Amino acid sequence: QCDVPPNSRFDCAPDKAITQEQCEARGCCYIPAKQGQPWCFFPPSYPSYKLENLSSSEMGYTATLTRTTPTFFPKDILTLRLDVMMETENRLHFTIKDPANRRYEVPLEAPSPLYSVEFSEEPFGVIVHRQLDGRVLLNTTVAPLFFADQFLQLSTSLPSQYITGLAEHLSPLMLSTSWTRITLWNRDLAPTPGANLYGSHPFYLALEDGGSAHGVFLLNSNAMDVVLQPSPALSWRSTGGILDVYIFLGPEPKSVVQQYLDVVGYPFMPPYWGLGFHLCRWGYSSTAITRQVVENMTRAHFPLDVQWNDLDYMDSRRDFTFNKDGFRDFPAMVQELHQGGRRYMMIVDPAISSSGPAGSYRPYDEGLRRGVFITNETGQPLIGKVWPGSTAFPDFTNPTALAWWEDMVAEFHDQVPFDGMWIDMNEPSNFIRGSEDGCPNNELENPPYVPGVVGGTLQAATICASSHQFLSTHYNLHNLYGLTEAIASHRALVKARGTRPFVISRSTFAGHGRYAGHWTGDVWSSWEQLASSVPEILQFNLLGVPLVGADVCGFLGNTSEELCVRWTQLGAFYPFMRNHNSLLSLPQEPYSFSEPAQQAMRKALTLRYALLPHLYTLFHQAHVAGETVARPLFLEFPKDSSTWTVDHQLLWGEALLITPVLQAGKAEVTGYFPLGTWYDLQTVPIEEPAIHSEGQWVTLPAPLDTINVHLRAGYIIPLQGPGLTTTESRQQPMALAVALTKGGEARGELFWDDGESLEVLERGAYTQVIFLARNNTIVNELVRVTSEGAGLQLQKVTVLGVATAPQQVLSNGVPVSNFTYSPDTKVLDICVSLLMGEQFLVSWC
Ligand SMILES: C[C@H]1O[C@H](O[C@H]2[C@H](O)[C@@H](O)[C@@H](O[C@H]3[C@H](O)[C@@H](O)[C@@H](O)O[C@@H]3CO)O[C@@H]2CO)[C@H](O)[C@@H](O)[C@@H]1N[C@H]1C=C(CO)[C@@H](O)[C@H](O)[C@H]1O
Ligand SMILES: *[C@@H]1O[C@H](CO)[C@@H](O[C@@H]2O[C@H](CO)[C@@H](O[C@@H]3O[C@H](CO)[C@@H](O)[C@H](O)[C@@H]3O)[C@H](O)[C@H]2NC(C)=O)[C@H](O)[C@H]1NC(C)=O
Ligand SMILES: *[C@@H]1O[C@H](CO)[C@@H](O[C@@H]2O[C@H](CO)[C@@H](O[C@@H]3O[C@H](CO)[C@@H](O)[C@H](O)[C@@H]3O)[C@H](O)[C@H]2NC(C)=O)[C@H](O)[C@H]1NC(C)=O
Ligand SMILES: *[C@@H]1O[C@H](CO[C@@H]2O[C@@H](C)[C@@H](O)[C@@H](O)[C@@H]2O)[C@@H](O[C@@H]2O[C@H](CO)[C@@H](O)[C@H](O)[C@H]2NC(C)=O)[C@H](O)[C@H]1NC(C)=O
Ligand SMILES: *[C@@H]1O[C@H](CO[C@@H]2O[C@@H](C)[C@@H](O)[C@@H](O)[C@@H]2O)[C@@H](O[C@@H]2O[C@H](CO)[C@@H](O)[C@H](O)[C@H]2NC(C)=O)[C@H](O)[C@H]1NC(C)=O
Ligand SMILES: *[C@@H]1O[C@H](CO)[C@@H](O[C@@H]2O[C@H](CO)[C@@H](O)[C@H](O)[C@H]2NC(C)=O)[C@H](O)[C@H]1NC(C)=O
Ligand SMILES: [Cl-]
Ligand SMILES: [Cl-]
Ligand SMILES: [Cl-]
Repeated sequence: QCDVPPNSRFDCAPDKAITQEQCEARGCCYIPAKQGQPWCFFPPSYPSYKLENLSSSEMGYTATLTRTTPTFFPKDILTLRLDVMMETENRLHFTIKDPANRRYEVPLEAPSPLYSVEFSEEPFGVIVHRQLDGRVLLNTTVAPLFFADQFLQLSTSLPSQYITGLAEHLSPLMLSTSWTRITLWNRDLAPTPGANLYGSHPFYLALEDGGSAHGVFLLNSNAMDVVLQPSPALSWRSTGGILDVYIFLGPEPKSVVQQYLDVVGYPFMPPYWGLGFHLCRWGYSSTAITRQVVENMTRAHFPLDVQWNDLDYMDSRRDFTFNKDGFRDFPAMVQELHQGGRRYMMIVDPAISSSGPAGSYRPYDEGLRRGVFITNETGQPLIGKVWPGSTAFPDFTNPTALAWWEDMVAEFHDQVPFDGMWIDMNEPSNFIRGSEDGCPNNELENPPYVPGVVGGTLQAATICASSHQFLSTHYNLHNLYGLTEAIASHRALVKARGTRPFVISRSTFAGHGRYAGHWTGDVWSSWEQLASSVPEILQFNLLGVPLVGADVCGFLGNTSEELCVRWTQLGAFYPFMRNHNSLLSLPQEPYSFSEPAQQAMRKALTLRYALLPHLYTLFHQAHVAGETVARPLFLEFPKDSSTWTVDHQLLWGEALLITPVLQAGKAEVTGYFPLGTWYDLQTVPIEEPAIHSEGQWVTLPAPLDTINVHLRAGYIIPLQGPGLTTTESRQQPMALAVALTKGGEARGELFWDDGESLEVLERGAYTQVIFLARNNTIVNELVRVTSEGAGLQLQKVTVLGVATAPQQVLSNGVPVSNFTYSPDTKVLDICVSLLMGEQFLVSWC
């Protein structure tokens, strides 16, 4: 009866240390491990729920679940309702609820399915098979179902040892199944392994032998532990709500991601300028110093689209104010930035100063009047500590607070026309535990199961769990705080400006990408953290938050010149690129380094800017099709199992492989190359030539001034001329990099719109062009042409993989004025005068 293999034992004492006698009293098995793995575990016969009265409807299945014997947790809900909805051929959805009481739910908006579902009667379980190969994807029969008021546990076998997701944590892309506990409870803590961080995404993608995959999303916003076992298997442990589970069938990993984003929302489309270089630090104390940054960057030929300010601008570190010493002419500074073709961003915190005299600080006075703040047991606002001192916290689930936030934003924008919002401390972060007045002693503050959060209490670094919000207690809504503020800030920026919003958030939840982007927080200026940013940037793209990046050159401590060169090189490939720096630290602006470092840094930014039309096109695909912008090799080559554990290289879209140096003092790097031809992007003119891979590791030369970037054969990349801003670069002539397959084939595309407007796709206010190389010709296909795509000038076409030197080169039937061929690199470089919107034909022989 207790003969269960070590790796398949499920913890029967997740709540406390237990003795043999007690464990056996719980009706469990006690077998110490030989060397983590639970000593107290469930026998196959342990009491669970029983499936009764299973019935079928047009929507799917319905049943009753009954538990006869109570568990060791208080408040078992002995009678449950099961609902299974077969929503599409790719998406299966099931819920387990208490049919007698509404419980907290998260607010969110051959012809056969790829899955099949079956049920185990006793103990109850849900089994999900991939139809095509009969593989078992989900099997909840492996462990008992727990459904207590403050404890939900649902377990499943996993199809392999390869699983990714469950943000936000500092870890390899592929998670460890060796008795790993992964805690989701938003928390202000500098990124360090094994710790719950700023965001929580209860979703995972599981790979299957052969390259197929599936995803599971548990729509639950409560504090939770996700436990992984080497069998392999997984256990969801939540402290509240209900079980609301979606299964996505793929079969391709990209389709799994797309299918999940169908439920939580496709990434919002950023403004083009948002994809340029952002520069910030805590410590730009005055508008004179802030203007110097732009001056010094500009002087040194370093592009910069957006200048930022941290707390410096505010009056005594309060939102929606600016001080009259260093920032007396803040409005004029921001107006000047605009005149020059640049944008402006600044930090906003959620917490509002509550200690000023009545009537002296409108945001608080108005907020108090309209009841926008989270309240305590006695109904008064909860007061904690953040930068300005005593603070009240807005409740972004309260419609009136949404309206107040819109007003405060609009009013401040009337004074200083900022172009977006950097929203920080929105876990929400608290400098003291719970509140100035502590927290009461109840079941929400002291629950029967506390997940493995840093600090051992839900109140740590945040507000009281039993505090009141409009939709529910903070206990249920905490993981949504950041998200709700992001939603509120999204709408606020739309009303204030009338163009696409640009919101960068620290705290996030699943579905965050529909409204905002993210940066990874207070990472150290270390090689370790530079390396760790690659898996985390990829993780967030898999979770539908493509607009993500880490502070370039690091936030904490002092960076080194070498590290900042390497970080800027890799950083230029973060979909969101910002260099940010702490108050105490040494300057790390591109212009504050030696000339060789500056050159290396200038080259990185130049290449990013040249690549912007492609990057933007990738974001379009993310916005319209649930694609990822930055992706791991396995998403693109799932059937090559050697890619599965690669997370220190990244792809932009399908065709651009970036292989960064991530360690000090290296002049080479070893990267995995999937089967195919990979052309070195350094052969393309910007204002070994080819790696032929069977699917193998390749050692590449990579001196300090170099980052390896390769372009996949069979792909065409749109590029554009240089500029210190996107306002400037968007007016330049464009180019194509054409990477030919051995058979002389290639495909690519360009999306172009005004770059700022709302409802572009809905109104059809965009131009979409496809490029095709075939049989020594290059043509375009006009999928859509509008006024926005007008005047787009194509002046250069670079063809890679041209074996023999051509005797003639024609553009629309006429020999081109001049071209060059290099027999050493196989590169054909052609000068033309064409329009992306006009049908053209270029040929050679
Ligand atoms: C700026 C940053 O300050 C706060 O975090 C700091 C902690 O309060 C300090 O105690 C210290 O944390 C150390 C840990 O205690 C230690 O155990 C180890 O982990 O090393 C840590 C690093 O020294 O330093 C922390 C960072 O300086 C605050 O909690 C955090 O949220 C603040 N960061 C945000 C605030 C601003 C200012 O508006 C922005 O500049 C940042 O981008 C934000 O992320
Ligand atoms: C879903 O998970 C459950 C639990 O892991 C699996 O059911 C279990 O299957 C095992 C092995 O197939 C069963 O053990 C065997 O029982 C038979 C029947 O008496 C016996 O002839 C063998 O000697 C062996 O002991 C076990 O009874 C069964 N347990 C339960 C609770 O059902 C099931 O296989 C999984 N489903 C799928 C599709 O993988
Ligand atoms: C709910 O939140 C409110 C704040 O909105 C809390 O009110 C606070 O209550 C404490 C004492 O219960 C007050 O402390 C007192 O301060 C005065 C001086 O101002 C001092 O003379 C007293 O001896 C005492 O230290 C505190 O001032 C007050 N906060 C504010 C902003 O007025 C209330 O306690 C919270 N309720 C619960 C149950 O936590
Ligand atoms: C499982 O269902 C049976 C039958 O339920 C009835 O038929 C259903 C389709 C629906 O119309 C229900 O409203 C009906 O009650 C349950 O057995 C019945 O229990 C009721 C209430 O105690 C009792 O009045 C009847 O005599 C029973 N009828 C029969 C045929 O046995 C049973 O209780 C359900 N089990 C669970 C665990 O919910
Ligand atoms: C980050 O560096 C600052 C400054 O470092 C000093 O100045 C540099 C130009 C360089 O020459 C360094 O070697 C210097 O130490 C550090 O702040 C200094 O801290 C030291 C010792 O703790 C103190 O005696 C100095 O007065 C400080 N100088 C200034 C200008 O503030 C800071 O501690 C470093 N941080 C880390 C995490 O290493
Ligand atoms: C912008 O660049 C200027 C020019 O290098 C910097 O000005 C120098 O600052 C140092 C302090 O480290 C002084 O010792 C020099 O006298 C300054 N030179 C001049 C010509 O002013 C300035 O600090 C830079 N500003 C920023 C914000 O990076
Ligand atoms: Cl013992
Ligand atoms: Cl509720
Ligand atoms: Cl290998």
